[PDB]
Amino acid sequence: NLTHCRLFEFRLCLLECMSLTLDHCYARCTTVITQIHGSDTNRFDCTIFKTCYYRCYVLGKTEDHCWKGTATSVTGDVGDLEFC
Amino acid sequence: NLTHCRLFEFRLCLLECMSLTLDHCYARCTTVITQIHGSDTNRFDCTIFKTCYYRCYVLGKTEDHCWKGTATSVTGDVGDLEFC
Repeated sequence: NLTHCRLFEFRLCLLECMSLTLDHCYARCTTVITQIHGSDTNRFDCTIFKTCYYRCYVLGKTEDHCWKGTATSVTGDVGDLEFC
Repeated sequence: NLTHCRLFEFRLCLLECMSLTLDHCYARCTTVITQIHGSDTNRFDCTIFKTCYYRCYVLGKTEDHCWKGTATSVTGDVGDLEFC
């Protein structure tokens, strides 16, 4: 499960950070979320989910649909990096 | 470039954490390094390199070769995850 990843939170932080036109929002939110909730949010399978969603966005430039597709399909296993 | 990523530090922390037989060293090391140096170590390209290196390691379980192979051929572009 990706419960402890606090992924919805990262999504809101990411959208809000970019509304401020801050650089490297992906880094800032990971740091912010780590400082509050720690290692649970940096598990490699959280990283896989975030990379599927964030790659989709830098390339697809939707966010709305990139979250739908990731949250419904990507579970965090190492294999997901090449169909997501 | 990937200098701000402090990747060799992460590589040493992971090796140290694993030699102690602790679980979730990728998370713990990402976390401690975050608490110490911050968002520059969590930029999306650092995550690309870390994923190529760590994926090569869970699948093949070599480490030194996965490190050398990733260090020489991965620069952090979003397109690197196709051939790590």
